[PDB]
Amino acid sequence: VQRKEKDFQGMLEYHKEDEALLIRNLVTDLKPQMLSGTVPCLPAYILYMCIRHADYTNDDLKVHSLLTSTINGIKKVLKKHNDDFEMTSFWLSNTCRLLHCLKQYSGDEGFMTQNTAKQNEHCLKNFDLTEYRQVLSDLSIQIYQQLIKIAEGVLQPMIVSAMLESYCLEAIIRQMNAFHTVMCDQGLDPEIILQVFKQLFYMINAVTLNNLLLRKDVCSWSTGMQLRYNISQLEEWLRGRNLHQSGAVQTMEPLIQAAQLLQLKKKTQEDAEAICSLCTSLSTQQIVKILNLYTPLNEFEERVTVAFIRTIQAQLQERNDPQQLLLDAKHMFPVLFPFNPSSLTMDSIHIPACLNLEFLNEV
Repeated sequence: VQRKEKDFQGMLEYHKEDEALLIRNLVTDLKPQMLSGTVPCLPAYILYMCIRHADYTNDDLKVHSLLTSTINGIKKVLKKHNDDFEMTSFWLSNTCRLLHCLKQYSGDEGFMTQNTAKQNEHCLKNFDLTEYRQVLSDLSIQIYQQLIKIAEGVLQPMIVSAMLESYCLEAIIRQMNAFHTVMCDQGLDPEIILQVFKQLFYMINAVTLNNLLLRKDVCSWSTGMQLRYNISQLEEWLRGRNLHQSGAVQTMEPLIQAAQLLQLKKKTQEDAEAICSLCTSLSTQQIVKILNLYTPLNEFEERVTVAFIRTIQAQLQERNDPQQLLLDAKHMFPVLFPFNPSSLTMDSIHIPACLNLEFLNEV
């Protein structure tokens, strides 16, 4: 019959027999490479547009099957690419954006407060997808855990030589810059980006301090001076990238204090008092260890005396502190990925033919 002049509603329709193909071409076989320079998180937007048509047509089987198959496809891709930072970051970003869409367009007033009138026209009408959002939320946490695992594994061999000693600092920074560039390009939430680097800089803090707590060959005034300089370059890199609100600098306070301790005078009651008031982020045990390990680099200086160490120990009596000497390098900070509604209108999503998704027609 005769058709009206109909404009795009921002929905994408497909036949149920083509779902396996959709999941194949949009998830299973998708390479992040191909998607530059499209809109970032294009798969999340296409996926929501499909879910929205399923809801529009009151098709709860299509809704259930699509979501379930998407979640399974993503887990399959990530198990296959379990050492791939880019691929892992790519699906974190899209899993998050898909979850944001399902919240922002849930139809629940508590999520629709930054929504424009037209955006509200794009809300789901039939289905409450609360259980699927919970699954997507659990999934984003698991993908983030893989991302940290990958990034820490890459950084691990670089740390000791970059901070104390083979790798240079510039190599560490180049790696950090690589990680950051990928996450930005893929549209990962800046709040998640902040939490990633907080985590990685804690690992630098822990691994480097553990080396100072066990090895006399690095506990010298010279190392402390060089270490403090290296940490300052990291801080400058962080500020230059607008990552200084991440909490990353704070995670390095123990190491910073260790580097300064190595440079402080270590002879008098006054010297002892200075060390105690400065080293508020080092336990009594850690401070005493570094003082014991401390080795002058020429015969013109002596080692810290037993008397001095006992003076330190008496000044720190009021402290309980933990117990173990070393820091857990694998400590993971709890995270929160907040709801991040976008000002984007689904009404304007164009789909490249390299995705091979022409069978999806526009409603």
